[PDB]
Amino acid sequence: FQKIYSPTQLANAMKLVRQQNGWTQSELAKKIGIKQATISNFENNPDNTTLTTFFKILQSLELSMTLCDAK
Amino acid sequence: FQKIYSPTQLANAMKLVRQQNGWTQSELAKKIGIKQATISNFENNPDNTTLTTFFKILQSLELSMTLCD
Amino acid sequence: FQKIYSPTQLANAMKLVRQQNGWTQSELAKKIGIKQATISNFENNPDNTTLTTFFKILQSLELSMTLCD
Amino acid sequence: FQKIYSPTQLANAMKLVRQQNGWTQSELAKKIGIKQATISNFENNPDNTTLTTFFKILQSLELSMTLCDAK
DNA sequence: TTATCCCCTTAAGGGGATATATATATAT
DNA sequence: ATATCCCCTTAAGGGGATAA
DNA sequence: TTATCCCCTTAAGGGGATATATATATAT
DNA sequence: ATATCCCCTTAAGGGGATAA
Repeated sequence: FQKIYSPTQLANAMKLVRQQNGWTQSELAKKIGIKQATISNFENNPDNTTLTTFFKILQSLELSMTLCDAK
Repeated sequence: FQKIYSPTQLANAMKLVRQQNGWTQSELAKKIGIKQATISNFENNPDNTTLTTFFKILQSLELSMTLCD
Repeated sequence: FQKIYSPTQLANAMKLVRQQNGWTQSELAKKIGIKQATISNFENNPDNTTLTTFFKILQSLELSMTLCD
Repeated sequence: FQKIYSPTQLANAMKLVRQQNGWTQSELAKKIGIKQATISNFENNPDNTTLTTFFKILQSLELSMTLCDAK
């Protein structure tokens, strides 16, 4: 996949994956035990999103992250 | 690098690098435009840190972040 | 005190006191009229030390020396 | 016995003990493996006598020494 | 017996100094 | 605040052994 | 569904500083 | 060169829930 360098770049990448699998945000939120709300919050306005939050999103998406070189 | 699954994890990994390249929290603070306490704050208690700061660090630390399966 | 049977013995005992009363080789050197190297010389290699010095120390160290059976 | 505070005070104490037991200096010297000579040296002029020497004298005299308080 | 005296070599203790260790101040 | 080192002068103690 | 909006409490990140720790100079 | 603390201003995310 692609490397990411900004708050938004990221949330944008998640949404893609979300929709591409057809998972209702409300349903994603339920699994990790949060509000379909905060998932929106994250999806529209990521800059002020916390990390635990972010990471929870990640797990629900059956995804994971990794560091690497700033090309 | 390895597979990161949480804040304190991403924090341990990021800290590990900070020292390895010899860098400290101050020299990287001025560089990317933020407070020194912030970074330290991130390293020991990363949970509530915002995403904007997580990245100001990635660029000061000058490493990327891609995702995997 | 205990029963002393040799130079390195009398040296170990005498040194032990020097530190215990907090004293050092210099402060006791000036006091009894001799060189600092001398005392140190006595403490690690006491065998060839002269009797005059052994006593300048006893009086600076301010302890006596009697004999027993 | 008496406490001792000087090179001579000492050698003097030894001589007493030597004679009081009737031990020829030559014989004392032989036991500790030295010269009846150095025993004289020690006996007449102690200030410049070494310690090992002194201690050897002591053993031949079946004596021993101890530290104590400068009253 | 034991007080001295010869020859030889090993060093002590003083004068004059000094790198290291032992225990403590001070810089980011 | 110890342990060490240089240069020097002075004596120790072992070889081996004689006046007193 | 999903982008927003209310009420409440927990804190982050900045300004402005500072005792302690971590690694290093300096006094007898 | 870390971790911490004060005061403040600003937003997050959970309660619980409605326009679009």
